Order: sequence, then structure tokens, then C-alpha cells
Amino acid sequence: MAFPKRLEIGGHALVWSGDWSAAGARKAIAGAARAGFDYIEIALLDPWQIDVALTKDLLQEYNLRAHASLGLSAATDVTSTDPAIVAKGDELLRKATDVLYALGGSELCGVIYCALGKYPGPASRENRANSVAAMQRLADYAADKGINIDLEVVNRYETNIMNTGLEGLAFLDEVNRPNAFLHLDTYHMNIEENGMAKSVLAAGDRLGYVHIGESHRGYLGTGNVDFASFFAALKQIDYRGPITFESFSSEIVDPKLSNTLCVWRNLWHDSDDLAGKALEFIKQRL
Amino acid sequence: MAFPKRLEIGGHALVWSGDWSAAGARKAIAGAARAGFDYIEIALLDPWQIDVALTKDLLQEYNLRAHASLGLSAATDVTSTDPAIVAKGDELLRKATDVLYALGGSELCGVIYCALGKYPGPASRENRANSVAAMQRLADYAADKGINIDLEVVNRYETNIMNTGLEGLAFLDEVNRPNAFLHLDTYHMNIEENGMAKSVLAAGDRLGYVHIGESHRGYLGTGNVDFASFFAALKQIDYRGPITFESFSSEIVDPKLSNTLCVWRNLWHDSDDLAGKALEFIKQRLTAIK
Ligand SMILES: O=C(CO)[C@@H](O)[C@H](O)[C@H](O)CO
Ligand SMILES: O=C(CO)[C@@H](O)[C@H](O)[C@H](O)CO
Ligand SMILES: [Mn+2]
Ligand SMILES: [Mn+2]
Repeated sequence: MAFPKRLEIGGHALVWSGDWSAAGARKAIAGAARAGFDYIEIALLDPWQIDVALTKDLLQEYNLRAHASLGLSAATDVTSTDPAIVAKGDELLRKATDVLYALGGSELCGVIYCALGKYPGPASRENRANSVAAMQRLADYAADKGINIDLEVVNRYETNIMNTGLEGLAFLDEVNRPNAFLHLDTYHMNIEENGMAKSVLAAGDRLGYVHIGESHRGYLGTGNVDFASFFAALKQIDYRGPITFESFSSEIVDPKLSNTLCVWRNLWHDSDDLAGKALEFIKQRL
Repeated sequence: MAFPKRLEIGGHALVWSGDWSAAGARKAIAGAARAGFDYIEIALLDPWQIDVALTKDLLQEYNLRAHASLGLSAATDVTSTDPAIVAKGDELLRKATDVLYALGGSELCGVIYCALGKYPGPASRENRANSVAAMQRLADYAADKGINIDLEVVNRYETNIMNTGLEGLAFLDEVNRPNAFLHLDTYHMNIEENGMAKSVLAAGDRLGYVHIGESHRGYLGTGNVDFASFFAALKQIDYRGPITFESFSSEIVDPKLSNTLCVWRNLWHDSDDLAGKALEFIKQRLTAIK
């Protein structure tokens, strides 16, 4: 079975903090709460680094919910033809699920099905088969802990496995798990999709998670994304799931994410101004 | 001085051919000619590969003009803190210029100012200064051969040096050469620009070259690019320069370029259909009285 989802608006941690130190965690949770988000999305690329007790304390202090996203790396790539590397991926994904479970969360999303970043060539049948089997194992592990997994479709420079919602849905057909969902991100859609509606309408109840990012990943409404068409499509399918505002500036750097995402430019410096305008922007389109 | 530019529409070689063998050169030049393009843009990532005499004969046979684009690689990266790698870059750029000159061409464009692809971190002041100095030396070499150079602004995953038109213009001011121009590409703009007009309007006469690519680099008008604003901008600055249709499908693969551009998807397989529809699309928006 799937676990409950609700329409709720979140902020990604990199809007506020490049780390999850006591100070970094507080800055991000306080920032999301101040802006009036329902949840913070924690970037769990190293799930062993996060102090669960400290994080639970901060979420209670600020009356805030948490979901988690991550990308794997070459060392943890579940697409790998090296079985030791796939096993390191399974291990990281189980640890991320355990952290989310300890925080009382219900959603593990993002690039959980491969290494986030540049592949040297196209995926083989083996790469894909390895990824599908890894997401079956992860879905089954998460199901015991009341957690849905949401497979984020990202652009060609960030994966060779799935670059469109339609490809994502075909992948999910092969996974065939009730608690495995599609995750769409307007920034990635802006590059790869034939308009901003087709993949949402095709996905229907299988769309489990949404990222809102401008074309340049900066202030919403200052770039090229057709948000009107995207939000109309969400209304058509009566979408009732997480919507995270996601934005990257050289102002706030995570050394293990920011260089992978090639965030060379400062698109903003005022985290509170950006987040506050992002939430208002999203609520207006709902 | 700058060298003459004209409003002309071209097709990128990779629409037809992944190499420049006799058969490959003919397929691309015949293809560009059959679609009704004014010129072919030859990908010179390895300028020592080109049979110049064969290519000159083909361009004459089909009454077609040629421009050239390229990207450097790690071994030829003019941003490098290794002077030996910068020297290899200078040498490749000179050879590309020599090929274009022999073919009677006037435009060397694309990612001529760094290695095309993913950088592991942001560019240092030294990376940028090395690139600027290299583009000055290239501009001066090209100027003796009647050639303009056009620095192609590309997205964050393909360079760390310049990702917007506005960044391109500041870099170009540091180069300070009259035959050096900004080169904008709607595919890259779709990621990095605040709308499709700002950089064009800011560039004015400094815009020397244009690439037309859909958001996904497939059929024009099947993606997300606001071409209406882009072409409105070109009209407002009375743009008079090359406009190349550029498209990448796994159907046609240059091993030197296709994997760097992460072309994982086949968005087309009929070169003539893609190129014919692209020319129609571009012509309509150039004459579009709006
Ligand atoms: O869109 C992206 C990456 O481009 C993020 O959503 C990614 O999944 C990362 O894991 C965030 O933590
Ligand atoms: O836009 C691009 C690369 O994404 C091409 O135009 C590139 O500059 C190269 O010069 C092609 O040969
Ligand atoms: Mn995202
Ligand atoms: Mn281009």
C-alpha cells in the first residue's frame, strides 16, 4: 500500500544552509518556519552526518515537518555493474530511510535511483535493470517504516536513466511498488519536457512529489518556466502531495552538491526574501 | 576592424553527419543545400581531420557558404593554469582559423574560450584571465585572415566561464578586440537567461552569431523556448548575422561531442525533415511583422 500524502509546501535546505551542523539545521528550520512553509526538505547526501535527536528537537521547537531528498554518488551508484558499489547504494538508501523514520517523516525523494551528475555515456539495459531492482528493494524497506519513495526525473547532465516524466512512469511500471511514485521538478522539466502539462497529466495519482524551481534555479517568475501551465495540470489531476521550493545560489554552498549542480552564479543573497516570495508565488498559483 | 556579417540561416553539420569523411562532408553539405540553408556550420573539434580541398570542392558544387564552431577539451583548455595545455589550445584554435580561411569563411564561433563540458568547481580569476588572453591572441590571428570570432555563451554544465549574455559582454570588454563578438544559443538561454530578450537587447551590435535550439534540442516548436520574444529582440536590434539551426539526436553521434552534450535520447531520425521544418520555422519568425 501507499502511505498518506497531503498538499503541503516546503523549502529545500540549500535556500538557507550548506550544512546540517547545529547552527545550519537551526538556520534552515527557522528559515522555513519564518517564511511559513509546512515542511523543510533535508538534503541527506550523507545520512550518517545528521544528528537525529538535535534535528527532532529543532523541528519540535519550530513546529515544522520534514521530508528528505538525496542524490547518490559514483561510490553508491545503484546503476553500477560493480555489485559492491550497488550494495553501498542500498546501504546509504537504508540509512536515509532510517533517519527519515526516526524523524517521523513519510517521503524520501530526489535522485535516489542513480549517481547524481554527469555520466560518460548512455545507460545500458544492465544499468537500468540494476536501478529498478534497487528501487524495489528500497520501496520494500521503506514500506515497513511507512515511507513513500519518489523518483525525481532530472535533466541529461544529472542522469542518463530518466530525463522525462514519461520515462519515469515507464521505469516505475518495471519497479511495480505501491509506495514508489514519480517526482517532477519544473527546473528539469524546463529543459527536457514537451511543455509543462504532458507528464503531469500522464502521471495522475502516480505523481507523488513536486519541486518548484525557476529555469535558472533563482527567484520564481524571473526566468523561463511556464508555471501557469504546470499548476493548471496539477489542478487537473487534483494533485495532493508535497511541493518544495528549490533554489541554488553560490551565496550558500554545500561542497558535495553545489559543484555537482554547477552553481557558478549568485542568483540571490537574501534567503528570507527569496523563500518568502517563493511561498507567496506558489500559493497564488494554487 | 570587424569583418562583414550578413543575415543568413545555416544548418549545423551534426544534423546530418557525426564525422567529416568524404561521404560525411557530402551528406551534410548536400543536406544543408537541399533544405535551402545559406551555409553549413562545420564542427572543427579536430581541425586536422578536415580535407580542406575536398570540402572547398563540395561547397562550390552545392553553392554553399561555410562557418565553423568548436569546443576545446581538457588537453586544449585555454583556461588551464598549465601553460602547456593553453599552448595546445592556441595551436588548435590557429588550425581551426587556418581551415576556415582556406574555405573562404569569416566566422569561428562556439565554445572556443574553454574546454566544453563539466567543470569540477567555479572558475578562478586566473582561469578567466587565461581565457581572455587566449581570445586576444586568437582574435589577432583571425583578424589577419578576415575572420570574426564569436564566443558562445553556454549553460552551467558546459562551462564555468560565462553562462549569460550579460556575463559574455563583460568578458568580451576584457578581450577588447573589434573582430570578437557575443554568440547566443536559445537552448542555453532557455536554462540561464531572465527571459529571451534581455541579453539580445543588451548585446546590440556586439551580437555576432546565433544558434537556434529547442529546449530539448529536438524539433523547433515541440519544447519550451519562447522563440517569439527571442526573434522580436533580434528584430529590435536589427540583427544582421548568422543564425544556425542546431539539433542533437542519439541517431547521429560524434563521439567527441555527443557524450559531452549528454544526448541520451533520439528526438529525431529524419535529418531532412528536421532541417526543412527548422528552416521554415526560422524564416517565418525573421519576416514575422509583429
Ligand atoms: O533537483 C535536484 C538536483 O538537480 C534536487 O532535487 C536533487 O534531488 C538533490 O538531491 C537535492 O537534495
Ligand atoms: O551549443 C553547443 C554546445 O552545447 C554547440 O553549438 C557547441 O558550441 C559546439 O561548437 C558545436 O560544434
Ligand atoms: Mn529537485
Ligand atoms: Mn550552440
